[PDB]
Amino acid sequence: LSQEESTLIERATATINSIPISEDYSVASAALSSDGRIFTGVNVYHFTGGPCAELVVLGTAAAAAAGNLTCIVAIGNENRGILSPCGRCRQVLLDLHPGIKAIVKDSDGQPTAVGIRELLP
Amino acid sequence: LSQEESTLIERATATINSIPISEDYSVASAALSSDGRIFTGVNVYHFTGGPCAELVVLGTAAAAAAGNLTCIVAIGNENRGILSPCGRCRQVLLDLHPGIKAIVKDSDGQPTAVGIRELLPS
Amino acid sequence: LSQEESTLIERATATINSIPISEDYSVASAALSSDGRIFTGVNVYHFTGGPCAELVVLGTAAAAAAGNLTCIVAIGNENRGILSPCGRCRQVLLDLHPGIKAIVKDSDGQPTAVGIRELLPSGYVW
Amino acid sequence: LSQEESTLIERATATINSIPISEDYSVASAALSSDGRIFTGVNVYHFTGGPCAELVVLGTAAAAAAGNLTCIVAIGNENRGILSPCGRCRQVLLDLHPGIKAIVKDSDGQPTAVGIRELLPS
Ligand SMILES: CN(CC[C@H](N)CC(=O)N[C@H]1C=C[C@H](n2ccc(O)nc2=O)O[C@@H]1C(=O)O)C(=N)N
Ligand SMILES: CN(CC[C@H](N)CC(=O)N[C@H]1C=C[C@H](n2ccc(O)nc2=O)O[C@@H]1C(=O)O)C(=N)N
Ligand SMILES: CN(CC[C@H](N)CC(=O)N[C@H]1C=C[C@H](n2ccc(O)nc2=O)O[C@@H]1C(=O)O)C(=N)N
Ligand SMILES: CN(CC[C@H](N)CC(=O)N[C@H]1C=C[C@H](n2ccc(O)nc2=O)O[C@@H]1C(=O)O)C(=N)N
Ligand SMILES: [Zn+2]
Ligand SMILES: [Zn+2]
Ligand SMILES: [Zn+2]
Ligand SMILES: [Zn+2]
Repeated sequence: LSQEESTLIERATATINSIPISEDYSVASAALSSDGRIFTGVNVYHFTGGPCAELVVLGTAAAAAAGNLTCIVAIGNENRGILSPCGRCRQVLLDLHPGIKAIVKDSDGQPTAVGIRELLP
Repeated sequence: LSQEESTLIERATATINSIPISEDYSVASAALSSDGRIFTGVNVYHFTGGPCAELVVLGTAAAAAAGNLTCIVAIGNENRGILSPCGRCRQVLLDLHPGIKAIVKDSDGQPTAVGIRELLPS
Repeated sequence: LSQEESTLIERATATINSIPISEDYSVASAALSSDGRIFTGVNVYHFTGGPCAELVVLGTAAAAAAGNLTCIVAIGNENRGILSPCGRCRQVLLDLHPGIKAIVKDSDGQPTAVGIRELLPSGYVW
Repeated sequence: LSQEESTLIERATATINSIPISEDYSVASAALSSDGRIFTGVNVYHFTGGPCAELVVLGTAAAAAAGNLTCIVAIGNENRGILSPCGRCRQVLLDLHPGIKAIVKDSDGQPTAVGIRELLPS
């Protein structure tokens, strides 16, 4: 990944580590816009489909007229590190930001940014 | 409404008015935390249940360690004004912020802050 | 409560008592069509918003070309009895079957059918 | 494609073709259980995440104590044929029926049954 993309990991990690330990708010996400800005968010757990952290980030970016997002990552609390977006997120990301990459762990546990279509054939 | 509650309407209105007209991003929301901070967000439309503006606000508040939220409102694009929270939002709000009020239009069309339970009556 | 409405309770109760005890599948629902038919369903728990039992009923009715539904009820496992529809279900029910009633417990814990609009005052509309 | 896989396509197709054309109810799904039954369903469109046809099938199978589902397909109205499950369905399917296959179109447009994990690659 680029150093710009590497900053997303730092930002999402700082976000989740900065809030009280919660079962409702347990994952942070950060995304990079095509114009260089970073947007963050935290998940909202609910059985009716409370948004994943990634979806909160999408709404936060949209609130800032961010336009295209080029990369996204999610980081779990309790030092869990990078978590791949769930299938719901993969679908919303493909549909609203088809040019986006997601940061996931490679075969060696190392961060890599992959095109959303690779995660949702 | 209280002065603070009125400010939520202004903030959410400014937020939705500021972004490109979109079918995907068409409602803004603003919520007040107990400490007086305001958090905003815009909906993300998706058939799988992309979050309402209110839920984006909840995640934005949580990201800032806002704690308990006391009031929330949603404002539609294209001068639609106050929109009540939908049923899913009411459930999430009740479960995560039971002390919260939502701003809705009363029977005379005037803004009123209503306890979340009163929006999910028995 | 009408005889037909009461049958919804019996049916949903039968359904939840006819499946293994599960944390994924823990509530049953039944609805009545204007054509007299009854449609059932159970919930599918998932954090991304797996459907409530009521929503599974809606898709089951739709698969049978049921048309308009007039009443719905949900019955919980662990002998919980009648469970009011959640906010999400209230919205979907109002939007897709605006004339529907939901069976809920009254003050004395007894079954009563109320109009969906009564369960969502000051509705989201534009 | 095996006999039972072709049969699921036929059952889902008959289901969607048998109901009035609707923007709310526009996709049917069918799934096979290991105990020798087939369950159908149609989608319920709603912005809060009304269930996909596949999720209606999952609740219909659950209502019948079906246990393990081994194959699923979705068929669109107006002669659209096979539709791949969306990302949310893939996630729910993986989590609740990890042994399931979904019928999708291959590169030639022909039906193929693929393990659910293949549809959510790393
Ligand atoms: C009954 N509960 C739920 C407790 C759950 N054990 C929390 C959980 O699993 N949360 C996960 C859901 C969203 C979430 N998530 C999942 C997928 C994705 O793409 N993005 C996310 O933010 O990660 C969370 C996590 O792993 O901690 C509460 N009291 N809140
Ligand atoms: C993307 N689309 C779908 C267009 C939909 N007709 C938009 C809509 O109704 N959106 C509503 C969903 C969320 C949303 N909302 C709804 C309820 C609620 O509690 N909060 C919200 O943010 O308001 C939106 C609105 O009214 O504009 C297309 N390209 N055709
Ligand atoms: C970690 N988990 C989740 C366990 C939950 N404690 C189950 C639950 O609360 N389920 C509720 C969600 C849907 C659901 N429901 C809720 C509202 C509504 O309107 N209809 C429903 O079917 O009722 C269920 C119930 O009360 O048993 C799993 N292993 N599955
Ligand atoms: C204006 N509208 C919405 C109309 C939409 N154009 C219908 C749609 O796209 N529906 C899709 C959603 C579910 C759905 N679906 C999608 C994915 C999946 O895995 N299973 C599904 O059943 O397929 C449907 C379809 O393709 O027709 C209403 N008031 N109803
Ligand atoms: Zn997700
Ligand atoms: Zn809502
Ligand atoms: Zn519900
Ligand atoms: Zn789906």
